[PDB]
Amino acid sequence: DCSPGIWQLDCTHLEGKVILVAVHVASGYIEAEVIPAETGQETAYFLLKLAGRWPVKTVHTDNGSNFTSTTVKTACWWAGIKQEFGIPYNPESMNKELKKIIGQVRDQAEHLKTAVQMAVFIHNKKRKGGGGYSAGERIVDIIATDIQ
Amino acid sequence: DCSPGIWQLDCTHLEGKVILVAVHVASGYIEAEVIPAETGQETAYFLLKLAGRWPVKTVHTDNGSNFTSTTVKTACWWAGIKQEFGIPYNPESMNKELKKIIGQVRDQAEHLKTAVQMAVFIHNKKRKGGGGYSAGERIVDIIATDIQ
Ligand SMILES: Cc1nc2ccc(Br)cc2c(-c2ccc(Cl)cc2)c1[C@H](OC(C)(C)C)C(=O)O
Ligand SMILES: Cc1nc2ccc(Br)cc2c(-c2ccc(Cl)cc2)c1[C@H](OC(C)(C)C)C(=O)O
Ligand SMILES: [As]
Ligand SMILES: [As]
Ligand SMILES: [As]
Ligand SMILES: [As]
Repeated sequence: DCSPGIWQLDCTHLEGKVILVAVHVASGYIEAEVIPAETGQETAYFLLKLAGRWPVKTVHTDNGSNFTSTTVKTACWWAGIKQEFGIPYNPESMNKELKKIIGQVRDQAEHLKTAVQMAVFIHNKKRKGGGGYSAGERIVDIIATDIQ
Repeated sequence: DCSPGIWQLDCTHLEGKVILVAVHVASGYIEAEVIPAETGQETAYFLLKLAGRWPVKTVHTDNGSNFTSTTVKTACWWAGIKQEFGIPYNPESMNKELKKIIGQVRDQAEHLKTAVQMAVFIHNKKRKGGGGYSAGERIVDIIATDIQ
């Protein structure tokens, strides 16, 4: 479906903590991290990290206020990210599933942050089996083809 | 050169802090993070995170003691990682370069951790221009081909 440089980024809450989830919209691949607080600095830093790893051209969010601080706009400026406008908003979600996966592994770990990376791993390696690729395989296929 | 599932993982120090650098040996692509201390818990957690994102089968290090705690061995156990034995050790380095890149951007950021992600970004997007791919492009080409 979508252009290969579009990501969605949102926060969810669990155990009084904050989880920042990035989804590569064309593949369903996710990167996620437990942040100590839902702040502009945390998002800017996560954006730098994400952009260093994948070719990130536009990012969408379901809370536009998330991207208004100069701190975040400076990270996008530096990394060359645009904020996406082609996905409008209805008053996905691969955020519910990652909440279901976390509950399922929650007791395998003391910290939520560990349970989260467990769930990311399971999500990205899960064979979405129809011709049955995982999201980890799909992102790589999509970005590689878009190069070659 | 190398199998597409081999990574090298090491720590370096800067500004009294610790930087954990993972290199995808076949492509030169790096992921790096500033950790508060050089501990088994930090490495296990980083391993979970790395394995959720790329198909990681073996990891090498230049300090074998790094991987001896049960904490780390449990992360590899869970993620299905083997510790690599096919790269022997002479009594790379893409660790020096990332130290050169950091110095070059150091004043663009208050925190070292920010400067580090800046340097990762520059390193991975740098056109190694001979037929002139970047490490970010090469990793994706290598893993995709190894699927298809
Ligand atoms: C705090 C912790 N302590 C441990 C102590 C001994 C052992 Br054996 C494993 C862990 C693990 C542990 C748990 C699961 C896996 Cl797969 C690997 C290590 C954790 C996990 O935290 C990290 C990964 C940050 C170290 C956790 O959240 O429970
Ligand atoms: C602490 C900090 N405060 C800021 C305050 C205002 C503005 Br405008 C930018 C920053 C940036 C800043 C610097 C560079 C870029 Cl590219 C984006 C934001 C940082 C950087 O830290 C992060 C990314 C964690 C917020 C830094 O280390 O200096
Ligand atoms: As958020
Ligand atoms: As932006
Ligand atoms: As280390
Ligand atoms: As291991």
